[PDB]
Amino acid sequence: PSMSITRLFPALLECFGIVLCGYIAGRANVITSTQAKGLGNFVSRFALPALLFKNMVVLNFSNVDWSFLYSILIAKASVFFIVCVLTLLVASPDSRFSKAGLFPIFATQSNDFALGYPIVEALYQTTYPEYLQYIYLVAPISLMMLNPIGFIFCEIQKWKDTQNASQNKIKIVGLGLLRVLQNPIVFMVFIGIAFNFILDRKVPVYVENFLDGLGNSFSGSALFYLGLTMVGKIKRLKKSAFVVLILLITAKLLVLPLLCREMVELLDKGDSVVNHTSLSNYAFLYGVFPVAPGVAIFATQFNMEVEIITSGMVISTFVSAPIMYVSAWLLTFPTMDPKPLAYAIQNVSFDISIVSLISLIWSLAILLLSKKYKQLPHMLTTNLLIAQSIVCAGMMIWNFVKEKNFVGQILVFVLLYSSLYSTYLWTGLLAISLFLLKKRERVQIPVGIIIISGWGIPALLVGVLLITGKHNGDSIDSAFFYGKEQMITTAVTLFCSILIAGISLMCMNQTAGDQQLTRHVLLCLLLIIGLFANLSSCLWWLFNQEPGRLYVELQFFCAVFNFGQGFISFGIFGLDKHLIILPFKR
Ligand SMILES: CCCCCCCCCCCCCCCCCC(=O)O[C@H](COC(=O)CCCCCCCCCCCCCCC)COP(=O)(O)OCCN
Ligand SMILES: CC(C)CCC[C@@H](C)[C@H]1CC[C@H]2[C@@H]3CC=C4C[C@@H](O)CC[C@]4(C)[C@H]3CC[C@]12C
Ligand SMILES: CC(C)CCC[C@@H](C)[C@H]1CC[C@H]2[C@@H]3CC=C4C[C@@H](O)CC[C@]4(C)[C@H]3CC[C@]12C
Ligand SMILES: CC(C)CCC[C@@H](C)[C@H]1CC[C@H]2[C@@H]3CC=C4C[C@@H](O)CC[C@]4(C)[C@H]3CC[C@]12C
Ligand SMILES: CC(C)CCC[C@@H](C)[C@H]1CC[C@H]2[C@@H]3CC=C4C[C@@H](O)CC[C@]4(C)[C@H]3CC[C@]12C
Ligand SMILES: CC(C)CCC[C@@H](C)[C@H]1CC[C@H]2[C@@H]3CC=C4C[C@@H](O)CC[C@]4(C)[C@H]3CC[C@]12C
Ligand code: NA
Repeated sequence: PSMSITRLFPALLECFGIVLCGYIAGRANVITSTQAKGLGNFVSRFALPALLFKNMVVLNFSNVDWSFLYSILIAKASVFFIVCVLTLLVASPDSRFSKAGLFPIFATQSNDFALGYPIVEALYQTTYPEYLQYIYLVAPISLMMLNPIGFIFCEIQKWKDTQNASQNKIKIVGLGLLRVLQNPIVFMVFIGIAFNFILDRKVPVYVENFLDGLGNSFSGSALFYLGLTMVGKIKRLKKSAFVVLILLITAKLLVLPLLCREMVELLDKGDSVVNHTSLSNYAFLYGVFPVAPGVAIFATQFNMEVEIITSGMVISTFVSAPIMYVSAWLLTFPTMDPKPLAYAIQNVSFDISIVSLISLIWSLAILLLSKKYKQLPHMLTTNLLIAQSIVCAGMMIWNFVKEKNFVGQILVFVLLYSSLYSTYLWTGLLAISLFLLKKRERVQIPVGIIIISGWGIPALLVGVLLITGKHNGDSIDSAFFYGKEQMITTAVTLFCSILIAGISLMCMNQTAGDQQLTRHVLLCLLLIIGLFANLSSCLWWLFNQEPGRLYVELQFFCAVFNFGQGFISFGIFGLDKHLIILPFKR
């Protein structure tokens, strides 16, 4: 495999578990403000400098592959230059240099030590341990090369408020470099190389043990402090600020990873094709790291646009987790034999379901604690969320009995795909429900027969599939548990669902309690996109049975939607707890 992709998911939970635990502790006021700074300064003053000093003093510069460095640095520099120039050309002159300083830093600075290292470590503990030393020397070098340019830009903006015709050019440059030296990670690296020759790579045993204690305490503490500070940082920004965050996070998580792997392609000679492929994959994964929390600190120190910088830092942190997981799996696929590749899709489907079900259980708790499920549309959403819960629960059961006794397989397959067809069908039925409510008529909106049709019809389709279908116990994938008839049944279920959902949403436009039409319509539109992917996948297979082309990436994303849709309904209904039940639960 050369990546150890199976250990990625446990690492991501452990890393974002501490962040979530910190956020929960901060929200519940378990940790006071005075303890927050006590933990905050310890990480920045003791845990981090000890970690940085420990690695660089024993680092062997003789065996360092500097080719990977220049590829990452130029990729970072290219993103820095692109963002800086673009934000200079079309930003308002009053706050043009402040944006030109922090925004390129935002799109290039990454959380390599606190969060990047555990994912990099878990993937490359054994296959490529030399990849671990890169992250400790890529990050500080990047900070001393690009941040001075960004820091100088903020000094220009600061001195503009001071007026005085923007003089003291040497002072503006001087303060820019000075702030970089004052950064703990910059000078403690310089001390690391300093002691790398003075003390030599060998270090006293008692010193080494002391540095291990503080060093191993950084990642856990920094991640906990990360989520601790997230409390009350996301504000309802304007549309212009909302669009900018889309572009800035895209530059960090999409443009930067693509540039990092393309520069490695031509910088790195790659005598071994296998080693070249691993380096290119690692370069892609390094680019998709969240914005470092230290960028938000720079905004507060400079008193510039903290709100957009802090919100982007927090959002990019959570957004990167799906991107890190999905991208790392898709990079492995071109080097998978079709049979182990089948296990790869099942492995992704399994662990997406377990995180999705937790979101669905919370979403059901929010929706059923109140009397929302009494209401006409939210009753329809409740049925859809129950269907999604069984689909996620069915995949967990299916994973353990996919290669076991026949009687066990047939019960789980009925359980899994009767609910899966319901989620396809509930998308259309929910869209019909929105049409009736939007039409605003005296009609009684017969939810009684809707619920029967929502669950009964998928049961009939499964029953028809069983009496007319060919069993495959060898089939690892549940989509091919039956023959082409299952794809015909799946395509028919998807096909009819799209029209009834598509037409109903269209009729709402022609037509134009506490029912959220905008939230429900958004949910239906997002679900339909997943129906397009699944319908395309089924039609592609029927015309061409042979896989291997972009089908394999299409199959991966289809499996992501079928069991990840719960996350799509928790983003909408799970998150917005507000006070609809907060007094109720209190
Ligand atoms: C203010 C709103 C903030 C917007 C947030 C999003 C902004 C930028 C979006 C995402 C960054 C770009 C990367 C994701 C797009 C998909 C491409 C990608 O890199 O991920 C792929 C799919 O990964 C995913 O599953 C991504 C989806 C998961 C996260 C969703 C992204 C956007 C979510 C929006 C969040 C909104 C925040 C609300 C703010 C109030 C897999 O990568 P690959 O290119 O196939 O790798 C192999 C190439 N050799
Ligand atoms: C997404 C999957 C993995 C799990 C989702 C569950 C999350 C979103 C749930 C479960 C625990 C919840 C938290 C429990 C405790 C508190 C403290 C309270 O004073 C404010 C709400 C807050 C902060 C809740 C917010 C929502 C929460 C974080
Ligand atoms: C590479 C792609 C994906 C994105 C690149 C990022 C660049 C182009 C983005 C990210 C930050 C953005 C800037 C952020 C805020 C402002 C101020 C506003 O008054 C006008 C637009 C302006 C000036 C934006 C222009 C576009 C911008 C510079
Ligand atoms: C696809 C899976 C297996 C890989 C991603 C790992 C997990 C840890 C990811 C997937 C989606 C992520 C969630 C995305 C958004 C939020 C909202 C935020 O306010 C609380 C954390 C939370 C809930 C994230 C927690 C981490 C998360 C649950
Ligand atoms: C698991 C496979 C076999 C199919 C699922 C079984 C079906 C028949 C079950 C599971 C989900 C169930 C529904 C879940 C939610 C509701 C809404 C509630 O206000 C009345 C009961 C009702 C309408 C349930 C009726 C029975 C039901 C439709
Ligand atoms: C191959 C499968 C998906 C066949 C599709 C059957 C579904 C989409 C159809 C068949 C019968 C239809 C129902 C028949 C009549 C009504 C009454 C109307 O006032 C509300 C919608 C409702 C309740 C329809 C909803 C959609 C429905 C359930
Ligand atoms: Na940078």
